[PDB]
Amino acid sequence: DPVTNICQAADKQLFTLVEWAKRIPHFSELPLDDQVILLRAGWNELLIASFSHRSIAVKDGILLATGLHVHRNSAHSAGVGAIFDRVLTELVSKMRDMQMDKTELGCLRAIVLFNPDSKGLSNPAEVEALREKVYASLEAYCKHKYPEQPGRFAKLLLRLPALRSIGLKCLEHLFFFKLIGDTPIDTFLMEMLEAPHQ
Amino acid sequence: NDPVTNICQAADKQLFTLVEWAKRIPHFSELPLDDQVILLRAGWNELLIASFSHRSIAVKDGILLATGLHVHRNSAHSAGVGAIFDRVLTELVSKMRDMQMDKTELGCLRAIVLFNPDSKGLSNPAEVEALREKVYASLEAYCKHKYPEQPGRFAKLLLRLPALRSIGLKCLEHLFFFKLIGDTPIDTFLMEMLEAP
Amino acid sequence: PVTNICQAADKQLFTLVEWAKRIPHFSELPLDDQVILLRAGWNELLIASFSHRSIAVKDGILLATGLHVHRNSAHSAGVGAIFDRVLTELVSKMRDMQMDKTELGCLRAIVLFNPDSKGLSNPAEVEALREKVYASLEAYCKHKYPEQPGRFAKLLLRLPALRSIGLKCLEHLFFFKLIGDTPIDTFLMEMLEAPH
Amino acid sequence: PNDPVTNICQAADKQLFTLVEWAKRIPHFSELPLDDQVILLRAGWNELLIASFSHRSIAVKDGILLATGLHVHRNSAHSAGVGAIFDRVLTELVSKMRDMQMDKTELGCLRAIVLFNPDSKGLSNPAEVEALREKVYASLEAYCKHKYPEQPGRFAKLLLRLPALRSIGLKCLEHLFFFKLIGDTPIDTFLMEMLEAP
Ligand SMILES: Cc1cc2c(cc1-n1nnc3cc(C(=O)O)ccc31)C(C)(C)CCC2(C)C
Ligand SMILES: Cc1cc2c(cc1-n1nnc3cc(C(=O)O)ccc31)C(C)(C)CCC2(C)C
Ligand SMILES: Cc1cc2c(cc1-n1nnc3cc(C(=O)O)ccc31)C(C)(C)CCC2(C)C
Ligand SMILES: Cc1cc2c(cc1-n1nnc3cc(C(=O)O)ccc31)C(C)(C)CCC2(C)C
Ligand SMILES: Cc1cc2c(cc1-n1nnc3cc(C(=O)O)ccc31)C(C)(C)CCC2(C)C
Ligand SMILES: Cc1cc2c(cc1-n1nnc3cc(C(=O)O)ccc31)C(C)(C)CCC2(C)C
Ligand SMILES: [Br-]
Ligand SMILES: [Br-]
Ligand SMILES: [Br-]
Ligand SMILES: [Br-]
Ligand SMILES: [Br-]
Ligand SMILES: [Br-]
Ligand SMILES: [Br-]
Ligand SMILES: [Br-]
Ligand SMILES: [Br-]
Ligand SMILES: [Br-]
Ligand SMILES: [Br-]
Repeated sequence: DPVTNICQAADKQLFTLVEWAKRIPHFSELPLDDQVILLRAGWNELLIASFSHRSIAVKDGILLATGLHVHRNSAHSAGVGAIFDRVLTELVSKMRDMQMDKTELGCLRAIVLFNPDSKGLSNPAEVEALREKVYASLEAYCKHKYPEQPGRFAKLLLRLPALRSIGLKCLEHLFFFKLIGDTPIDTFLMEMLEAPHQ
Repeated sequence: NDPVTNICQAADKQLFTLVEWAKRIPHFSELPLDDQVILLRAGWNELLIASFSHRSIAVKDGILLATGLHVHRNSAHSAGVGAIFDRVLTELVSKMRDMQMDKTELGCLRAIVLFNPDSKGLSNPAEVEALREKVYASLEAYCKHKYPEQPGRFAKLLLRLPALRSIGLKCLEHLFFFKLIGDTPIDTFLMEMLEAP
Repeated sequence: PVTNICQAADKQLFTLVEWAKRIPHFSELPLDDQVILLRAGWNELLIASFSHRSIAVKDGILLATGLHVHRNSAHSAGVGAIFDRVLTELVSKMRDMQMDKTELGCLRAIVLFNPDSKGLSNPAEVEALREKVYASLEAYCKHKYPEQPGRFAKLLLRLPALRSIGLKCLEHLFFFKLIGDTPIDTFLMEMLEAPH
Repeated sequence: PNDPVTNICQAADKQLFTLVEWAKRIPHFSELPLDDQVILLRAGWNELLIASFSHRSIAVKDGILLATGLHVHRNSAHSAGVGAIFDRVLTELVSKMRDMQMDKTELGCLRAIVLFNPDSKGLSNPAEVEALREKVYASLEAYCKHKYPEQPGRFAKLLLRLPALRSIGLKCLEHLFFFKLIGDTPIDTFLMEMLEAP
């Protein structure tokens, strides 16, 4: 059953995301409730950023961690072609064109994680300071590794608004729900209907 | 501990419980199997909402799940879904309680919802529509017989369906179930892992 | 034609209020409650109105201004999904059962008398007026269409469709987009070519 | 007068025109193809206006200062059913602007960056728009380093308000922010006078 295969894969991603967050310096020093808030507030953009960057090698598609390629045809057939194109044009291709490396990706995800605008944070200023610490490092990295590109640091930060809106649209249009195709849903129900009864 | 899979398994039960209920509805299984699937997908959200709303008549300021779990208004607002929780209580639960909607009337309303001829992709909508017509014909007869002093009770039942429609949409829109049934197992899982090395 | 559109909306708002006032017992309600009901319902009320007006029309919607809007424009404007929901769930259903204007008026009166509206000082009063209305609608259906005992319910069971379609219309900016890109682009181009 | 909808349309007409005149005074903007100028304005007018009254509202407390001089307090917003976004505007934009003392030169640059959005759909030459954006934030960085050298991270802090502006912009359109704030009273007044009439 593809459904349980999907569900445990999500459990796996949640696991890997938390472990990644704990490896981020000073994150675990935050109040436990604040750590949960940041994860819940960011795990959508964080995952989108991840598979977008992973999909630089792929053409007209998205590369999942499970190795599964999702082409734009499936997306448009699933009724989410607009956002899929938004992901490809505003994130994937932009990452490809500027050759965003994994260090830069990690910093951007760290910045996203340290979102001081998240509601219910007991100490936003503490979170803000950690974000400041991160992009200070990112600028240093960009300056030394790409000195012929003085504007690279800003270009990285200016992908974040796109990630913000795309993240919202993805939830709005049930992006992940619909990228299973609802064949797994139909199959799931058909199995239920054909089961023994009374 | 595996929160997402636990959550999917819990949804698995409710869907199945709903499937068994649907097959016990007369003439439903006589429909094309594809159309049966279509109706369930189109209706499962409102069908479940109608169920726990009526089940929550005994409860105050809260919702009673089939799993026996009592959910309070505090938790809902704290989970960020307090607006819908209130509309569920005001537009469905309290209205059901006030008019003393019985189990037979609830079953018919859910049968009407199930037999939705507006569902997309139905091979024979007229067939589904005919089954709906047969259902609310019965419901009217029941209401006039058991509550003759209330001539307008039949319509009052039908006029809860628009509320159920909108509330159903908002519930999906604001991830109602995910935030209600799924918050605690996930938060527990995260907190355990965060306190670990 | 932006000002044409704005003035047309002003006209519709006017006609809707006047229609509401001619509805019995409506004006006897508290004034703040009358406002609440209008705001809560004016979307579904208008949708019901042009849907029924569009029965004569094929694959399209007939506006009060006489403007015909085809299915092509809607899908090109990116709102073809709802447009089809309007046509299939409302317009064609109204056509098939030959819903007359008396039945339409009652349904809109029921919508207007929505006791679920937020902030109502006396919901029970509003609910009572709704009860008065559909009691009358049943009597009308029984006498004019006695060979159709289920017609009354069939009318009421269009209201959930109207409810969802009303919501979808708002979130997808249905009215905004049915003017198209052109009136807005024209509007801005005029601004840009103006002196500086 | 009467006709509340037309009054409301006229007011929006005025604001957009003010925005068009501002855009034309931005260097190299008018040199773009006219169709591209329209696209950028449609794509950006919402965030551009939000950025404007947010910064204008630095002087006021628990409220928003409109160009017409009208003060809108938080409770009217909550009473109008748009209190959630109003708080997001005050917290994520207004107070942040006030705290860091964002000047009008920095505000103008940020709006110029927003205006020069290369992610806008249908642009005939996105690279041309992107180049103009690059020119702008290059200038903004120079300005920040010159005027606020004791604040090395000020440039990034400015850019990192743009994701907030992006999401707040979307929510504002989604919840009919302007309509419920600007249009509630003139419409309610009109209805009220009609209802008390014969
Ligand atoms: C797609 C997806 C979304 C989420 C989650 C997980 C996923 N999943 N599920 N399977 C995935 C697989 C990939 C992948 O292969 O790249 C990315 C995300 C995935 C968690 C469980 C972290 C909750 C947060 C949301 C709902 C955003
Ligand atoms: C709500 C939801 C459920 C699931 C999934 C995803 C979601 N989604 N989808 N968007 C979401 C957004 C959030 C959120 O940001 O809070 C939480 C869950 C979300 C995946 C894709 C992980 C499959 C597993 C199930 C079906 C449980
Ligand atoms: C029924 C149900 C559906 C879903 C979800 C959960 C449910 N579940 N799961 N357990 C439930 C228990 C009840 C109940 O006790 O009433 C209702 C719905 C329930 C999640 C949270 C997984 C999101 C995915 C969908 C929306 C399919
Ligand atoms: C489309 C439309 C919507 C609304 C309004 C008005 C309209 N308009 N505007 N022109 C219309 C024309 C028709 C029509 O021809 O049927 C219906 C509605 C119309 C008012 C002014 C009542 C405010 C309430 C909302 C925004 C729902
Ligand atoms: C927000 C809005 C504005 C306008 C119009 C419609 C709206 N919309 N669109 N959806 C709305 C929904 C509501 C509402 O339900 O409150 C109010 C106004 C709405 C029409 C179509 C009447 C043209 C006139 C202007 C452009 C002022
Ligand atoms: C700018 C603006 C836009 C709109 C509307 C209103 C405005 N207006 N109108 N006057 C405004 C005044 C300000 C302001 O003081 O900053 C901002 C936006 C304003 C309505 C209410 C007509 C909804 C339709 C759209 C969204 C086009
Ligand atoms: Br999109
Ligand atoms: Br950029
Ligand atoms: Br966007
Ligand atoms: Br709600
Ligand atoms: Br009612
Ligand atoms: Br739709
Ligand atoms: Br029906
Ligand atoms: Br301006
Ligand atoms: Br919000
Ligand atoms: Br400015
Ligand atoms: Br920040």
